[PDB]
Amino acid sequence: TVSDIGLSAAINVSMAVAFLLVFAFLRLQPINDRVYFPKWLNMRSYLKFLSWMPAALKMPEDELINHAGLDSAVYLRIYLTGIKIFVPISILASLVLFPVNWTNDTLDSMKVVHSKIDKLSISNIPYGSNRFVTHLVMAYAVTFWTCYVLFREYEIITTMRLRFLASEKRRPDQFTVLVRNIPPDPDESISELVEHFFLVNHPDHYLRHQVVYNANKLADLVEKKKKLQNWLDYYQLKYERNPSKRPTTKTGFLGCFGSEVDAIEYYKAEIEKIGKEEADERQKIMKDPQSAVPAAFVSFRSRWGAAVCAQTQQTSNPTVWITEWAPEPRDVYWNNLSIPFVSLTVRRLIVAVAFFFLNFFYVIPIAFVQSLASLEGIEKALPFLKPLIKIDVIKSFIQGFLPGIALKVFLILLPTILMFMSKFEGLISQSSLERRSASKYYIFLFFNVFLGSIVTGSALDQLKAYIHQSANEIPRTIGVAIPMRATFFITYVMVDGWTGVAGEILRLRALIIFHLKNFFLVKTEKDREEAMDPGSICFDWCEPRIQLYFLLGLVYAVVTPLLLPFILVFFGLAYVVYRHQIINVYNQQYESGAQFWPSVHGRIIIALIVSQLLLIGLLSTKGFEETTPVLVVLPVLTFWFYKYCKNRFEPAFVRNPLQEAMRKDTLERAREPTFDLKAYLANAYLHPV
Amino acid sequence: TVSDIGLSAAINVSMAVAFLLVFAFLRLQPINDRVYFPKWLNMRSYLKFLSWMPAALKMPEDELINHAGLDSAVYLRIYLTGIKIFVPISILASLVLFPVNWTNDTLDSMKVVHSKIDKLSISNIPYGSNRFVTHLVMAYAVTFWTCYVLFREYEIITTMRLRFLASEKRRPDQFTVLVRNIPPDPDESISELVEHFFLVNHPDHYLRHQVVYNANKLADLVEKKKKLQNWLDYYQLKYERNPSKRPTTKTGFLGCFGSEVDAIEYYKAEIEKIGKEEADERQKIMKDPQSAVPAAFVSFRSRWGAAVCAQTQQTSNPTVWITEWAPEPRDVYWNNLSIPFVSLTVRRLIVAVAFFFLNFFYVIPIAFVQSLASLEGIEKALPFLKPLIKIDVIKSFIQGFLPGIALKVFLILLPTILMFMSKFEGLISQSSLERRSASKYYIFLFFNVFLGSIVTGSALDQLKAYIHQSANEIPRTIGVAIPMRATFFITYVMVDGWTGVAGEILRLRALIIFHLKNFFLVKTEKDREEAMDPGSICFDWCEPRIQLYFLLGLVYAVVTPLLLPFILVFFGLAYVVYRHQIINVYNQQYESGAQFWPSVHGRIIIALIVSQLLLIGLLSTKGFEETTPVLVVLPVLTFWFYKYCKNRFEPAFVRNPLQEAMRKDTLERAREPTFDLKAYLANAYLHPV
Repeated sequence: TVSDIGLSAAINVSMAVAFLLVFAFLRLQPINDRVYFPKWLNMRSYLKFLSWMPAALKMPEDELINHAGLDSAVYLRIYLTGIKIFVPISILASLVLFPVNWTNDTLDSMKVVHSKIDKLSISNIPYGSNRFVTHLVMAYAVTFWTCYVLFREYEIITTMRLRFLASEKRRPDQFTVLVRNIPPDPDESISELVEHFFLVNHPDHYLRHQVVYNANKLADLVEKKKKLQNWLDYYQLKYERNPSKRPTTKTGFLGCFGSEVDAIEYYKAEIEKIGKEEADERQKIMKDPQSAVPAAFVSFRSRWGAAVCAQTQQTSNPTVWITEWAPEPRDVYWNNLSIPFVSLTVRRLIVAVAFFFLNFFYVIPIAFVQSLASLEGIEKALPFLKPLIKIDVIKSFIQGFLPGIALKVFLILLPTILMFMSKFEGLISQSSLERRSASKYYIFLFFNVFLGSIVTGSALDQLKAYIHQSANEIPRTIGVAIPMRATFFITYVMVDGWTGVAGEILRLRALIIFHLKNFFLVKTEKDREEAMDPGSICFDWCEPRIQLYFLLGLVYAVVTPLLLPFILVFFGLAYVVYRHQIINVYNQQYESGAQFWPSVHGRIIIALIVSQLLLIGLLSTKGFEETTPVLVVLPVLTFWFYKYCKNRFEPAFVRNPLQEAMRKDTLERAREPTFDLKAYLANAYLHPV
Repeated sequence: TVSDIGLSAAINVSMAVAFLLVFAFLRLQPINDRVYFPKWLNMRSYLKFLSWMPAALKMPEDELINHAGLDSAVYLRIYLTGIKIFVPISILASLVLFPVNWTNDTLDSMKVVHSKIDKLSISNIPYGSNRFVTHLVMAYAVTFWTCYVLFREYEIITTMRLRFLASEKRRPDQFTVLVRNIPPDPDESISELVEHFFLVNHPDHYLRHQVVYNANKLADLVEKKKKLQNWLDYYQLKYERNPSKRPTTKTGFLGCFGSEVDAIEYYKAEIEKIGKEEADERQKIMKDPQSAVPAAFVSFRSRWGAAVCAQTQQTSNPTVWITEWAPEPRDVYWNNLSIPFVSLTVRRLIVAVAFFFLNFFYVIPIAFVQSLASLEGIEKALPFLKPLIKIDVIKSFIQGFLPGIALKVFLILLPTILMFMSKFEGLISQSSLERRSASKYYIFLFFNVFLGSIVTGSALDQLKAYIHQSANEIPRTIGVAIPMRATFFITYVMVDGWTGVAGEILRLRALIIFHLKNFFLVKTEKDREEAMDPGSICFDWCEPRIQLYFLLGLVYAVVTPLLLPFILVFFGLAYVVYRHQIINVYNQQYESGAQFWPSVHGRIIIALIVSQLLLIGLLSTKGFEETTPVLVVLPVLTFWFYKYCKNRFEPAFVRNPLQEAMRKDTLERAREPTFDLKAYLANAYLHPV
């Protein structure tokens, strides 16, 4: 009815998107498709798309790890490894698809709503003689095999991380740590009291000391200058373009009211007299004792000298001398620093409140989105066909996928606001910010996409019963309420699981930017350099995206086994596209380890628990509570295994062992007899000037 | 009815017990009352008991801490602070006692069961909209003041502990740590691989090394000899007593069949030869290579040298090289050691199963106890008065306190079995064993004394309705079910809160032992030494006892405010008696810190949460859910405060700061310039031979 027509409007677009890829692949000026390599007719129709599809899989793991994205091989464990894990799912689907072929063929009255002879293999006939037995026993293997596979998965991951841990160069991460909340100096000393403590304790050849001053007094204008340079080019570019043909007019309005811009040298004076003077004073200020926030960097002899010390509490109150692992110099978010510790709590509570209100004002969009999808049952009693368009025509009824596509439009703008809020909260490193943001986003979409959707789809479905209806008064709502929502997700997957990924290969956003930059009247001036500034930073959006699909599948796998065939079809294409885009062109620069896989486990395990707890609440209303023993002992053994893993393998992942540290230190000291480590570590964390 | 007569049978015994104390205080031979001091007529009726009652309170805190029980002043922070914390409740009880005098004096039908005009100030009249307002508002101060007081309490405790932390002598606890799960030696090396690892790392002047072999191969015969010495004396008294007057006969059955013993020298030969060779062989065994258990002791320069190292994970797998803080040499439980790590899990699961079955077979005792308490409603329809005894006489009806007293008899023997099971589980130190045992005991009595009692008191009360009864079919059970149980606790407190404590001063158990030892025909041979072997080790029993009383009071404070007057009356005498027993004679030696107070907080906070969750479940079934907003926001703040405390003050209590360590190390090094620390640390942890 709806799924039979929703597959054409998606495949017909995916093919066109894939064809344009091969079309624009053999171009001349747009070399962004392979911008990373130079860092240092039926012939082309049916035999031209295989130029990179089978070649992408020909990269062994060693070659991937030993290439760009040193810490990205573990990221490729969501698609490449995803299929493997999902394999056990397709294998068991190969056996449960027969109950689907042996439960749908049982015809009955089928009075669900109104004589709908469709896919209804879920609740054909209640009180099944010998049919629900398999439906209950399958839950065992549904968990036992996936956990057994995840066990080996986490084992392989830990082994490869430990191996890679012994094949790393000399980075300042293990050397330099960040110590904050130094006691307030008695208005006389700035650093005489800091170093005085690091010498009484284990000296370990205390290296240079860097006192962090108030960031957001000079860093503000530093960023303004980094931006005024682009604006300088935007203002200097008009003086080398307009006058090329003839000086006639300028842009003018460009935002606020006003006729047009006056001159160029006059606009260049704004960043000169008013630009230099303002920057000259604050640059003298940071070389003066105007404001010195209690924050600094500490180092030791080698990695072991800092790993053994940066793990305990120095003082006797957990509010002073907070020692953390400083990230790489490229990941330091120098802007949102020098924040007092007292406010860190407030910014965690106030900003949270504003978030809790967003959920209350973001409920009507779902209703407005879930009100134009399934016409049948809405326009039957109160409303009717409106003029200028006939709804009886199939061309009007096949538009059920329109809201599914329009939903994405109302979802790509809020992540930016969420990121801005998380930045306003204030943290230490961006590696943790990029993870907490996604963590908050997922829990936001959890109580809204899954728990917030059904609650709104049942009320809007039952409150439309006026005359020609059924009982529906007290109890006759929870029976068939979830199966009715699967029709929406079927379309959601086709509009987001197929086009959402295809829309990223073409890069419709940055491509227009490149075309615009191509009209900058520049021959070779930094053309090879500014064209590789934007990257492919999509972790914040991609990480919560896969978990939703995993949750939906794990929940509907036992209810609707007809959805598991339509999920891997896309997972494969996403995996190969990401494999293609990782090695060829990604421009990723944020590696700080792989400390995000346990976060996935503990968040899919709770997802499985949620599914098992929701299963016992629907099929247990038929008759006797004969199914409760299994659905109550399974989640117990589920968390028991989780606890076991958290005790066995988790501590070895987020911590730093001291046995391999000395082992690696011995070799790194026996290879290079010269010290030569205080040179690049002194001027490692500083400002541009 | 029952509480009016239960107070006489308890007070009349407490006075008799207190009088016997003063009687036996001025004795000559029984000097056990003041055995710790020599370690180096209306005149005596109304003016003789005040000889030690007001004097015990005249000991300042400095004198208590600077006396026997260095880590016992914090244990008295239970009765002393208890009353202080109660003071707030008491202060509140004074204001709420008027609502009690203004809610009970309003007479109504009072058809609870059968025209029982008694203390029924709980649910006299329906809502009224003029009385429950105060009952709902009082819950605020019920928690806010106690939390505010506990805040200052935990603050004072932390400060005094940190102060005491800088006034301790040189103990081997901070110096010697226990490292277990050393990798299995390759059948060639015993200790050559230990020092090999500790010399590549931070040397820190690695002190002597002790390899722990299989404990339960020599420890067995060591204990058999320590016991055979007592048996040797028990066999020598046979020759020192019977031949004194005349040799006539000897012992007989003595547990097993047989006429009588044969001779003395023949019984003394058992210890030697067969018992001598056995010990001779295994003593040679421990000196030779037979079984080298992977466990040893590690030391460093000073306390700081070991505190900074014994806090992280050495290896990369959290199953090898487990480093723990070794207790004092007197607390080392050498018997239950050398246990493999693989079994530690099994012993934690199997022994647990056997425990979970005990709860299923320990349910009928409660039912038998609550079968003869309130004969009113039990002997009314099916049973009647039995011959040879008339129940209509008050002398027979006043026996309601008999089961309350008999319950204690069925409760003093199971703690020993629990202790034996906890020992069989296997741990490292006794300081943790003595705490986990009490921890298990409390959770055992929690689901049985409180949750297991009411469930069994309601069923047995509702299943006795045959003819002259009321509805009692579907809903008519939760109305008045908890108020009916208060009568049982009123008697429980008088039979255990008054006599249980008084029964400890006289020491009816060890006193008989002393009288028997007095007939050993010994003039001065170690009489001053063997008479001080038994101590006053009652922490395992006393710690769970107070929490039950606290829980009952905190739960009934809002329901039945008539119980709070009858709890402090005893807490005061318990406190003074414990002060007396701590100052004069306690003979305890298990001090290993004070890391047990947070365990109390986190276990009374959950108790308060349980009370607040049980209140919303009884009075919210009357009508509208107008009380749910308060009873749902209060426990949230309760958890908000608990987490805040856990974040703020808890880490500073269980851990060892590195700031004060160096401070104390500087002084301890500046006072004694000589090293002189390898002497007493070498032969610090060894066997008797």
